[PDB]
Amino acid sequence: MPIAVGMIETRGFPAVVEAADAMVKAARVTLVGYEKIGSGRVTVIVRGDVSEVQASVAAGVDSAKRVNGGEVLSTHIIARPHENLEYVLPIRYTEAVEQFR
Amino acid sequence: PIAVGMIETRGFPAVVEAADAMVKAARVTLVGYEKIGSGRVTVIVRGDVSEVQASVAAGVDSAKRVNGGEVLSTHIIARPHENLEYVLPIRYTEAVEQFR
Amino acid sequence: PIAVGMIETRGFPAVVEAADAMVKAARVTLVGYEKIGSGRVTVIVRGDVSEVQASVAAGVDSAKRVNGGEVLSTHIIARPHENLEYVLPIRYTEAVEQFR
Amino acid sequence: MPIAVGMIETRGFPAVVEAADAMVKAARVTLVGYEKIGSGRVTVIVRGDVSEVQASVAAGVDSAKRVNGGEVLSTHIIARPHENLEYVLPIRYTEAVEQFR
Amino acid sequence: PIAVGMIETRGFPAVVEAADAMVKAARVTLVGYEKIGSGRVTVIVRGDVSEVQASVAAGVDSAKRVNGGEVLSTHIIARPHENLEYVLPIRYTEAVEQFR
Amino acid sequence: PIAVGMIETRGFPAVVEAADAMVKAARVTLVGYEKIGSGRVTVIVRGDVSEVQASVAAGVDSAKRVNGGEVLSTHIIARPHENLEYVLPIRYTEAVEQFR
Amino acid sequence: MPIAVGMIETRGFPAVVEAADAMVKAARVTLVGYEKIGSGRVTVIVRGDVSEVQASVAAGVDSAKRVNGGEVLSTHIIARPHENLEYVLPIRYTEAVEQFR
Amino acid sequence: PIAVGMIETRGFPAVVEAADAMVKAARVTLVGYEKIGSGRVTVIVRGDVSEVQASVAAGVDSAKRVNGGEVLSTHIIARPHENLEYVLPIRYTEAVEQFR
Amino acid sequence: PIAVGMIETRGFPAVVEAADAMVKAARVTLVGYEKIGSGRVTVIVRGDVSEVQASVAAGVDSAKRVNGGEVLSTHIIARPHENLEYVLPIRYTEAVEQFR
Amino acid sequence: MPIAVGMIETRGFPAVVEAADAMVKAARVTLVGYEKIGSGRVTVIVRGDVSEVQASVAAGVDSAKRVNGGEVLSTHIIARPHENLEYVLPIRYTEAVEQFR
Amino acid sequence: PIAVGMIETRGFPAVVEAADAMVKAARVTLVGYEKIGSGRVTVIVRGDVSEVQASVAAGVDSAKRVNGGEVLSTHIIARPHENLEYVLPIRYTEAVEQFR
Amino acid sequence: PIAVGMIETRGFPAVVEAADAMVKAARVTLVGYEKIGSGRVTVIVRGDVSEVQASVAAGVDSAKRVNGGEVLSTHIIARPHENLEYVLPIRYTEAVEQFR
Ligand SMILES: [Cl-]
Ligand SMILES: [Cl-]
Ligand SMILES: [Cl-]
Ligand SMILES: [Cl-]
Ligand SMILES: [Cl-]
Ligand SMILES: [Cl-]
Ligand SMILES: [Cl-]
Ligand SMILES: [Cl-]
Repeated sequence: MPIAVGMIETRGFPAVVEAADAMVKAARVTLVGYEKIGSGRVTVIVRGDVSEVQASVAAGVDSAKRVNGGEVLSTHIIARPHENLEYVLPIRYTEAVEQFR
Repeated sequence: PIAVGMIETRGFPAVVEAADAMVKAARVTLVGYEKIGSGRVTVIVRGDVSEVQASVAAGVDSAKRVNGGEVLSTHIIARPHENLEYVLPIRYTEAVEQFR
Repeated sequence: PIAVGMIETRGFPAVVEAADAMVKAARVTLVGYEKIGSGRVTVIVRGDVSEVQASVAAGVDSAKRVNGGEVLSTHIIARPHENLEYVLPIRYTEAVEQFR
Repeated sequence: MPIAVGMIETRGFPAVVEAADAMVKAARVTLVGYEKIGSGRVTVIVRGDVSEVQASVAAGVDSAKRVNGGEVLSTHIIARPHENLEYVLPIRYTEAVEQFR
Repeated sequence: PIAVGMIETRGFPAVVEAADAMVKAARVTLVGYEKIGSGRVTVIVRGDVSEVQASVAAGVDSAKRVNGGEVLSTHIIARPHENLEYVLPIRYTEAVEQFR
Repeated sequence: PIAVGMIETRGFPAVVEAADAMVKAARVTLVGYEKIGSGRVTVIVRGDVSEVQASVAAGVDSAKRVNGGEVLSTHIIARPHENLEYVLPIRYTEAVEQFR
Repeated sequence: MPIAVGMIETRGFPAVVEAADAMVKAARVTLVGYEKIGSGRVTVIVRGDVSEVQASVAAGVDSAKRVNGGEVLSTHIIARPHENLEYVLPIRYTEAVEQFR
Repeated sequence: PIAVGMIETRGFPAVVEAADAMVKAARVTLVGYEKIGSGRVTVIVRGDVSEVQASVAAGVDSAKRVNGGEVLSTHIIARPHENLEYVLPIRYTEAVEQFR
Repeated sequence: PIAVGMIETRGFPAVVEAADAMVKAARVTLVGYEKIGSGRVTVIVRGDVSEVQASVAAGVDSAKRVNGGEVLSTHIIARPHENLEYVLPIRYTEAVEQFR
Repeated sequence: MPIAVGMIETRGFPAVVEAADAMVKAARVTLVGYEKIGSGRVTVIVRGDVSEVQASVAAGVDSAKRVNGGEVLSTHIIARPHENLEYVLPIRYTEAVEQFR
Repeated sequence: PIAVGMIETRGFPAVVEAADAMVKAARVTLVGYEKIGSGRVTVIVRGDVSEVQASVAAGVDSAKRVNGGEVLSTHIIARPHENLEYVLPIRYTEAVEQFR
Repeated sequence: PIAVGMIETRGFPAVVEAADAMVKAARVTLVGYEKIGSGRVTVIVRGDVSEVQASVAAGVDSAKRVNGGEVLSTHIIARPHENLEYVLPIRYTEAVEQFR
């Protein structure tokens, strides 16, 4: 069975930490990633079963909006990401977080 | 349970004040400083939730009176999930273990 | 003749979708991910020119359908000059060479 | 005895260098730091007795404002900074400037 | 004397097309790629002043066929001072020596 | 007593012209090139105060003639405090010693 | 359940690669590590069930000794390594080899 | 007072055994691993002096029975001077704070 | 099934000759150069088992004729386990893909 | 008054740590440095008044010889080291150890 | 075709003298300096095979006027295989291109 | 004409003495400190050839008088070729340029 990727991007760092906490609390997913691209835009990346990933992104968005100064910019889930993406984009598991799989 | 508190400012002097005020107001440790572009910097403290509540409150109150810059966003997570510390820069460092 | 295709987005989730759509839509290899600041990110693919065309069209389409998605620029070069690969990040990496 | 911290943030590099120059010329403070948070915002940090830091920050803000294209964004002085700050924020002495103490 | 030619774009795909068009139009070597933020990216060529002149003209024209590209500034220096090679990223690299 | 001159531009081609104009206009050494985000880039020269004044004037003049050229700020310090050397990037490098 | 560690140290690189090859061919262990302490001494580290590690270390020492110029210096297996060791010594799984577990 | 204990071996497998045996024999934390050439590696533990005494003793006893290599040198400092930790690699790391 | 061949020498000139002798003698790609101290250096080739056997023989032969040349060890693995790629430096690099 | 440099070189690391502890305990000197040059040769470097440095090197040698497996290779004190040496050789103070001056 | 010439010494001063003597004797470029342990250091020149031959001979002779020097091995490859440039440190660097 | 002088020792305390003696005995600048493994370290000075001679003689003499001192090799090159400074660590650094 495949490993979905879910992503929440926020403007502001405290919002992105709450997004991540809410995601890993709401469903059986692993936080693998935190990406900065400039202009205040930060993305947290989780992996898991497609439906847990759905459950976690919904939770994260709800909670990140209730952060004081919290702004959500974009979200997306990919149920079955192409194998090529792991080797280029920072969406991959690390050994640090492998205990959470 | 070890809480995390965060104050994000516009500008560097405001964030240093946010940090100073946090650690003076309650028994919390300053563990981190994060830059995300657009002049946005966040200072991160850890400690018991009632102490983190007390310090974010003093940090905001003080950082807003800084000549220039602005408090942009703040948040307290009272019982953060294990997983967060292995990805996000909210973890203790050895340099600040002396302050627990 | 290895064509190059690029989709630039404002925002990261949308660039990751563009990448996924591009490699799913045709026989292209995703070789790159480039950040130039200001929320602007570009994913770069390599392959037969007709494949690159199909992939960049699918990628642009899917990326716009992302919640909060913004495509900023896109382009295909059918016959990139050899000098470009030693300066600009459009070259194959060893990690993705299994995907030719 | 307590070593205060003083900070002038400018939009633009030339003005931050002049702020730094005038700070160390105006009083007994060591320039310890130069901090880039991006988006054109640069901060210079001095350390010294609180009364000396106050005088130097005043000179720096005045001279920086007089730079061709000079722009001062924020300033702030902490008289008695908490010890914890130096191990996280770049407000600390470096060995290269210990000489100027 | 080796002239320097520069084209600064907003957006990455536009700078890659500018690069390609420069080296395809004239006997010039693309030596570098500089990011300075605000989405501003410059591609740098070296060669004869007349060849650099033709390459900059092709680059500026070709950049305007890119959807979402914009050329922000350009410049040629016919006889750059030697001091510049050592401070500014306008120098040949070994990776592109084969293109002289 | 070694002066320091700075021209800050918005855009890279224009900073490279400021640098060329400066070193050709008077007896100064270009020591540095500083990037601070938002397209803001500074070229830094060292020399005799009068040489540095001549060169900063020449530099501003020429940068303003770059297509898309923009000068944001300029300054000369005739006699910088020794402390500045060790914190700010205004120092000679070995690669440019050759040019004093 | 406990993941044993197995180590073969050789004098010479080609022999360490063959030790590694034969270890993972002889039993259900993951090669996790390659450690240079200098002076020609290189160690390869496998992880797995203690009975599998024993069989793989035996195969590796035999095949390495049969290398042209092969030289085995030391070997050792720890059945139940203390958890603290992985955070200091390079005996830990990496993400690139998690696949072979 | 926090003691430091050290066992130096010839060879890597012997040192890993030295480390394993130390942490199992008494309440000590493994903080470090040092390589100095000539096949010489040292494992460093911290803890109370009576616990460090107990663990260096078990570490030596076990590491010497390793097939190949040799225990080369050992030492316990019961109350090491502050200064040592800022120069020598005997200090706790954050990765091993969990083991105090 | 891609074999791996290794010649280890004592001395650098001799390892560079082993490498040349190997790539010229048969259809293999030189992928690596490994240093492990005490003057011990290995050159690593990849190819068909029979090509790699031809080339290792050629390499040893030639290295032994270098003035001061010394071959310390050699080995071929016809069908290396996939796990080895990810731990040991026997993998193709992008810079030598050109040569398969 | 000038800052002497004292040095103890040992074969083996536990000996070099004891050398350093004994030096800073015996006299008013600062440990600034630890240098590895290969072949098991490691040097600890202290700074202080010429006579405290003398007192500390004598203490360090005595103690390093009583280390189990302890071997001392070379020592030297320079009362008044040329200013050029700080900028090339690793004998200089660091900010970490400046609290001990 | 660019030949490669190597001289490996024990000791550093002997390798510096070998280097100097090579470039003074013949039309060759010193491109590199390789340390492999055991006090073994190799200096690498490139040029015409006949010029590399003369430089190696001068290097070996001049090395024997150095007190405490010893030449350990030497070798010339007249026509190195292209694959070698990309693995082994025998390639020109930009810093020495001016000496071709 | 900037001569180069080198003293190589087995052991570090002796190399530091050699350096100190060299710069005290004549008008030379200590520019380098080189490690090639195996306990071998070299200090490099630059200056007038007659100065370098005086300094290397004083350095060799003093280094031998160090408790446990061993000089391994020494050499002076009066007129080092220009190519050597871009490859070998014999060049002035900015940090020591105040000592010309
Ligand atoms: Cl913003
Ligand atoms: Cl704002
Ligand atoms: Cl944006
Ligand atoms: Cl701005
Ligand atoms: Cl050996
Ligand atoms: Cl032994
Ligand atoms: Cl030894
Ligand atoms: Cl030795």
